[PDB]
Amino acid sequence: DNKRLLILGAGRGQLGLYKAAKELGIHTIAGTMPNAHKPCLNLADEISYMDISNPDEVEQKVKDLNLDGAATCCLDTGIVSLARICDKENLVGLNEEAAIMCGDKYKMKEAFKKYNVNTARHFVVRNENELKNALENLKLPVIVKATDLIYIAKKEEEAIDGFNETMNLTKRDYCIVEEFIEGYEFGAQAFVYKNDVLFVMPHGDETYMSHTAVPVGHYVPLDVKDDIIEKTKTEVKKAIKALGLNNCAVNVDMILKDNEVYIIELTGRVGANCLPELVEINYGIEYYKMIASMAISENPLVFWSQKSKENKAGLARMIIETEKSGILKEILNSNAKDDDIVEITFFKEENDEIKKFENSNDCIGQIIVKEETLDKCKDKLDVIINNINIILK
Repeated sequence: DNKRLLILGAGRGQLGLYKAAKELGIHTIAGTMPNAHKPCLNLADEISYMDISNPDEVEQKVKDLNLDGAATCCLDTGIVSLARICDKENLVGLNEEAAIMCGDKYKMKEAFKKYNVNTARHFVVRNENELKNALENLKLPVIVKATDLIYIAKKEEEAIDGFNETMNLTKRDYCIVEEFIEGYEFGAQAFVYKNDVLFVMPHGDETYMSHTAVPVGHYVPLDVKDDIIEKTKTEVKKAIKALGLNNCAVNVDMILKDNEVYIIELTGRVGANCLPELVEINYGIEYYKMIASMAISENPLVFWSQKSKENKAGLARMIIETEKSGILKEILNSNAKDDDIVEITFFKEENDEIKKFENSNDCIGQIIVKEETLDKCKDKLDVIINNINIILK
């Protein structure tokens, strides 16, 4: 090809886009900080040292990089900086006003009321009278929270008790009273090109509770009625347009309550934790190639037109340790070669520390499988893990 793509970020979770760009014949430039993932840097042709979370620094550093496009994936760290790169170097991608709107819940929820997108509605209250005014356009239960540094409220007596406790602790003169939506949490992937949403793919979200709920697995297909699947397609398409997202892969956090779905979060980049790999399994496509080709002002539809007519099930899980800590000797994988095993990769090596799982950086590795159904995936996955031995010495 002979085309230059700057990829913002070079962590272990971003080597798929570096690999795809190489397979396409693209000259990659790793936009990163001194210490990053070595296999990404060994895939990258160039390295440009930059803080990708600083849109102003980034804008300066790209003028002399001779780029054809720019891309980010699996993280929000450099999502605004990408948007500015595209707005100033006139490269294909999301625009900065859309990236800001996604990033700011007040601005996002303002667009969703205007464009009538299902979401947990909120009011920026300043007094006991504004609380009750806000409560007439809000369904209970509600959360009372501060913006600078939560109080769940089932009934009115817990709401004032919450507002008074919040306003004394916060440094601001205001509070946020927001609808508390409790229900089935899930996500979705989407892709927008020239203002046409190619798809909306709902997906399951497996999690591990320690401090917060850590994402530890994803799967397709989501076990819901087809009416929930179509309701998700509807709200995501509405949200994409409410916020003005375009020429980007999209990652969404949904919630299902009483046969109605709501958008919690929406970002103009692909999701992490093997979600691009589950898009690839589910449609039988090359989705990092669609991302990379779009970035460099080429047509992603070349790859979308080779999709399968069937939807295979996929399951991706992080390998974690929950009742053991130590220094690693070796990881024993006694599993046989199988085309239904998409990936088995380990992140730790001899003399690395195995930390009793608390956050995402404590993952030992990851497994990806595909099969006719999710029950066959899960059974296949249980056999894999049971043939994975982590030795501490």
